[PDB]
Amino acid sequence: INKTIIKQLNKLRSSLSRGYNNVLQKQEITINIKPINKNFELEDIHNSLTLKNPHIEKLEVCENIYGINGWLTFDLAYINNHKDFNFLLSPNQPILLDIQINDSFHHKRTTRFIAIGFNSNSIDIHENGVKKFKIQFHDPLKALWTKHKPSYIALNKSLDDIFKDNFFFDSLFSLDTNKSNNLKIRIPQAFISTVNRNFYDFFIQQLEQNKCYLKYFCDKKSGKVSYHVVDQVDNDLQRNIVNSDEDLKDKLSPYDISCFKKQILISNKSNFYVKEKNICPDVTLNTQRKEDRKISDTLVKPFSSILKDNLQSVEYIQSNNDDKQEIITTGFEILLTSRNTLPFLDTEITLSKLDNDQNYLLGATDIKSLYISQRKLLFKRSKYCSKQLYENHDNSITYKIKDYSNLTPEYPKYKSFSNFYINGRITIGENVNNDSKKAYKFFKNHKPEESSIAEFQENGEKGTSAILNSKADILYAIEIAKEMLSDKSSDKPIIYLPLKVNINSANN
Amino acid sequence: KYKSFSNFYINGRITIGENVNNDSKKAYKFFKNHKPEESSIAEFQENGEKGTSAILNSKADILYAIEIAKEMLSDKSSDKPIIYLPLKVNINSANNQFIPLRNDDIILIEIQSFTKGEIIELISNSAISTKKAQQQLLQRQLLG
Amino acid sequence: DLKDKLSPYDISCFKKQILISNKSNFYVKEKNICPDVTLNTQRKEDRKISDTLVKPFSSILKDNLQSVEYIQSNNDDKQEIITTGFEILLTSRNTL
Amino acid sequence: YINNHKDFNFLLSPNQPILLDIQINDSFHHKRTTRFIA
Repeated sequence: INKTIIKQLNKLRSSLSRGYNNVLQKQEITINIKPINKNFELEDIHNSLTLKNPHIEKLEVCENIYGINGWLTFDLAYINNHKDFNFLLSPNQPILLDIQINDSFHHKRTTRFIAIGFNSNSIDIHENGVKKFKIQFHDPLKALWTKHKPSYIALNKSLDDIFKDNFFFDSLFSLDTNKSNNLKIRIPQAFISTVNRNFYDFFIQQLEQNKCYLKYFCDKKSGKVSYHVVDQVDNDLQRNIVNSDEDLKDKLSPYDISCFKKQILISNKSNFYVKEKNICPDVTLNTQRKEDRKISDTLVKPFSSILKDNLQSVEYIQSNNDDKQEIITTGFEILLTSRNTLPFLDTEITLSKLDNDQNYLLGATDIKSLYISQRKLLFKRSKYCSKQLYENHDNSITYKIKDYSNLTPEYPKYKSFSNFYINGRITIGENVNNDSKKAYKFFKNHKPEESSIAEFQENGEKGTSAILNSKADILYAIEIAKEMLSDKSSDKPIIYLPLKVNINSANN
Repeated sequence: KYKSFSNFYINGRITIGENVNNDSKKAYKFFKNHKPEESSIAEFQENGEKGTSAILNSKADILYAIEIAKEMLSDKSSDKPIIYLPLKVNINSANNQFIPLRNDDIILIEIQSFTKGEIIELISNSAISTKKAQQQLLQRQLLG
Repeated sequence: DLKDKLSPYDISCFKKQILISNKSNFYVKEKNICPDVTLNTQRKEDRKISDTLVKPFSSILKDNLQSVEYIQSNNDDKQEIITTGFEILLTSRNTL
Repeated sequence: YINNHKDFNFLLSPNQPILLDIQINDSFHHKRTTRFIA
């Protein structure tokens, strides 16, 4: 020559108890484990824990473009030895995890992982001479910066100097900030505040608003984690993200038919958006107040008589403009469950293209080249190999596909920070006189320069002696409690700040 | 189940009439009953207060007149946007002082609930200098 | 029959002998900060652990601010740095 | 199955409003009805 073929995958998946998988010649999974010391370097015990023909029950690996999260369950035996003592009987010990995978089919395909797990207040070991273990996964820059919460003030520092002066990890990996140059623009004042949140979540948030990219990457030969922060996707990424294996074909070969399970959609391009009319309720702005927001895209119809208003907080400050955003529409998402790592296709998350020659997907007839944006790896040790190795593996892989034309960065959930309070003086000069003991002086342009209350005073105000909207760009000088800086403070802490005139006042 | 809403901020003027005079440029006037009608600070003044010149509990049902940024209405606005609002007298004051809110000042207004507006801060002045603060040091009121 | 000391009749009554966390050797520094103009002492001081023989990390800080209101700023809410303990779960089929 | 315009434009796009008219008969010696519009 359809239940003869439809039930055939069931007894195939029932024979996954003991693994009966075509066309895998051999699949082994390796885990190295190292300790990480007091000062973030490496030690020895093959001089480690290393893994083989598995003790492992079940490991779970997902990938974003930036992160790796999941679980690990393996076995050891038995009590008692120093090789197993000091690692997993103490929390907060950082642990490198080096995972390599070969897949022999007439060729081999590799995937390699470097991840850090450590944790407070939770270690998990189950028993009944046989011991279980559990370990969570994080990519290295996350898990180290997760348990790190400082808050201080910086002056005249570009952003990449802030990250390179909080990063103390050189026997582990590096981060490469030499291509962005949005982050190398110097800001006159800087307010780090990990009040109730994570510095890693601070690290994403200001990286979010500049609208940059992150990429996680490992050398397969040999392991070096190296991030990248790029404003675009260029040739200078793809000089580095060429996959270091071969038989690297594209275009969805007809050997994929033997390896799928489910071909699942999430949303697609619509033709119906909701209007989003901006509103800035502001007496004394002599323009339109209602204007529309702007879509990135066209050929999409609006609805009728349904609005999404977008107000703004109107404080005493001279009201600025305009936080130019878009109206974020949908994309094109395909989940693909398959039983093996696919033959003849590049299942490595590059920021490249993958052509669409055919229509065996749900897909769309219009859409050209695509790319990959996730993985999942539920691995299960087979039931048979969990008997003799208990007396003396399965695979399931998904993928996230998006449109290459709809390429955008991806960011995880985090916390927007919370405010906090600071008390401070006002001074003007330093060697201040005595008949000039208590005067007042206003400063121009983030510099100690005598400004005026003139000169700003927009065209309804030239002039009586009356300020409307209590204008910004007039600065005070404020001494701080000095201990909110770095220890390398070759500075005098003076934060310039704008003015509420209406503190010691009336309107009179 | 649903969501109880959250507050938000609105900035607005004060006017009294429309074709306002020039010796009547900056005065103050209080309005009665959700209508443009000259009220008094008398007449409300419950029975412990008739009378010295002292308001306890800063009574409601005394209304200001406040122009809004006009674009917070429908497109069918055959109206002039003037939300009447109650009074904090204690803004430009002490317990000694009495400076009522004149016209043509710009004012923070929360909307604390459905049909509860209040007045918090002031965003304007009428007396500053325009010189470099090495030649003048002005400290003053203005009056009437 | 109130004995102690884990008699050898317990072997007939266990199912699983499960750990939760233990004493580490690695704590995170927690440097106190009171941002206060006109306190003429140190503003940064460390917090104090209850215990010793535990190594710190390096170049990782947990700041601990304080709300600074108009009040004469007091001191110091003398707390500790709460470490881990030693936890054993013991599933058994009878009262031991 | 794949592919036809009757199934194309409905369920391959979000934010398309969709009326759902559900009717139920229940024959027992009589019938009882319930009807839904959603």
